[PDB]
Amino acid sequence: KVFGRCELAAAMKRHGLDNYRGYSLGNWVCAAKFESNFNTQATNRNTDGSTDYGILQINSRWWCNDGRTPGSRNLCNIPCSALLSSDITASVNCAKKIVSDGNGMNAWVAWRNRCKGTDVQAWIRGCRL
Repeated sequence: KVFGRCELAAAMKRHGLDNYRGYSLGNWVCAAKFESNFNTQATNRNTDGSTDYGILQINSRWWCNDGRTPGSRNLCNIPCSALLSSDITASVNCAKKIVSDGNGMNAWVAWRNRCKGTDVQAWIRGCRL
């Protein structure tokens, strides 16, 4: 599923991401935009054999089990296929663990390179939240 901007914003707000760990809703929407272009089915194969899954492009080397990444971990206790669901619950809950792992949202490269420091507030512009 490909989310609309405000549609995703509302869903993330519903799942408690607004101001979670000090990051406003705008940061999360911006992150999703540049990580996956709002596509829940997005996947990116990395050079080390791991894969990034879903709306927030969460990596299989540490966060989920895809059964095809040798020597990896599964800290979110979920199959990576759950991160490809149209229901963003799994991605959100795992993301909350990731952002609490000591590096804030810097864990998301796309967010760091295109969202951090900008007026992220513009990402929920015109939304009914």
